[PDB]
Amino acid sequence: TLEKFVDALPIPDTLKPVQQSKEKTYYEVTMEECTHQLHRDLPPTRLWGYNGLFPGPTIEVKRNENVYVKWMNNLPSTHFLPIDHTIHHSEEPEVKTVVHLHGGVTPDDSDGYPEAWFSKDFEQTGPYFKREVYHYPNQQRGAILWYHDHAMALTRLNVYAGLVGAYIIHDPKEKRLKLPSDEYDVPLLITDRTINEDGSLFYPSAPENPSPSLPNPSIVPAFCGETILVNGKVWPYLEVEPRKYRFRVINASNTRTYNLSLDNGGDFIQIGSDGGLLPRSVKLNSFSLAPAERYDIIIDFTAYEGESIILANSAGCGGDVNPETDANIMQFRVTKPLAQKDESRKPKYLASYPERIQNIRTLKLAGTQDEYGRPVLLLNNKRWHDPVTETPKVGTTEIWSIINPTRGTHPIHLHLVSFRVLDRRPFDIARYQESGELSYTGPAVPPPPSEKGWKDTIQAHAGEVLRIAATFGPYSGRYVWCCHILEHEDYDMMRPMDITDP
Ligand SMILES: [Cu+2]
Ligand SMILES: [Cu+2]
Repeated sequence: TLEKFVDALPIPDTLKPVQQSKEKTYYEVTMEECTHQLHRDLPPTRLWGYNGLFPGPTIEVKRNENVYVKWMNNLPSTHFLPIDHTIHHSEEPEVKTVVHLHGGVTPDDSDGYPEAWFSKDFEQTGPYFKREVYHYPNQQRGAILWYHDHAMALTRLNVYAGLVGAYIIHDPKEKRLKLPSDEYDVPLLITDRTINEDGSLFYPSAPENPSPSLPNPSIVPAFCGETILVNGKVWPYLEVEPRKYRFRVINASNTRTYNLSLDNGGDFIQIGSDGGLLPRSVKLNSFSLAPAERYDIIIDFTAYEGESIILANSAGCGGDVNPETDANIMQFRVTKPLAQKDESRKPKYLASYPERIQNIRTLKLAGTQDEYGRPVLLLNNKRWHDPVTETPKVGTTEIWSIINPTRGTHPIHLHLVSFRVLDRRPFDIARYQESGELSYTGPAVPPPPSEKGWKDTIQAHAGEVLRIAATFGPYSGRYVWCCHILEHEDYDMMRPMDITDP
């Protein structure tokens, strides 16, 4: 149905501070119901948005800028998407919110803990709530971060509703690299959605072929949207100048993984991963992008003046990709006149490369089944509410060995830290399931170049052990690690992570 490439790509405006001095920058962001048209041929869609915008405003900060954001809830008391009351037990408000700055090196009470939620005007607050005004010291590498809702049992719904936005940390020490900047540095927040004829968002209230005993609504274990949006617009086009652009590619989708290419066979240059600039730039013809991953890339349109180039997708969601729909992301049109000379660069040398092993943690990804027969996905056999087990000591380095005996990939995220990827190694799934015994079926494989820098969300593929290494700090406190497939996260593939200080 919806005609591709008829609406221009929105570029969210950069948020202006309410107050700013040399010592402190203070922002206010209020979650509001709002209405926006997502495609030329759709009626406007009721959404929830940060400052009533979808996506939310892009926040731009400097490394070490002392930033505060008062994230406020001015949402209705009843949700518009289907709440499953059976997935969590503790009366509480139906609509609960909390903002997680994904990738932030953030004090624990500003990290957006799932039980630090709040209702409208903070009238009711969860048992881990401490503060209204979140503090982001930004003492971390320049990078693409993003912010999104993280409320207990509601994350998949609140994010789907529209509560996502970009947050960019600029390190002045990188300015000398002359990477494309300003108008030539564009975030691309990719979100798949299913939209009804009347313009309303569709989110399933049950899996296919439910029983009458099955809760209604019921959580589903995965969501694949019919349409692809970039920056809140269905299959948009972007007019570009014939020169180099930097794009901050963010997968803000609930479940869907992308595998991106350019339909002319042209290359990307990757310059950065979740945790900042790679040590060296990486020429790529394609890349996978699972939920919450970011690729910081340069696309050089210099030789392509007048051309239309599709950012294409080869990964299916619930089936093979459809050439007419989800195989398309957006269309670049190289038809904008040059505003000035391209004085940007695509340097090879970007940053220095990524220490004692304190602990090695072996962690399994697996599910159980509930009383209604639905899968409940768990991190190392535990529910969210079980006593904490992942308890690294502050200032120490650990290796985490993530065993995935399930049928699909899980994008695992650690809060607070970024980590290095050591290797992946295939193992005998049936043996592991039958006995707990890990028997490798092949040699360990080091990460691709794209994963030789710093990561915070990482694909743990089926039938493999993935090893990562992280140094836990600089802060101690109560954080989280989770699978970022939101349908998994909410039931119940998330755990507390305590970074302890003796
Ligand atoms: Cu996240
Ligand atoms: Cu998962």
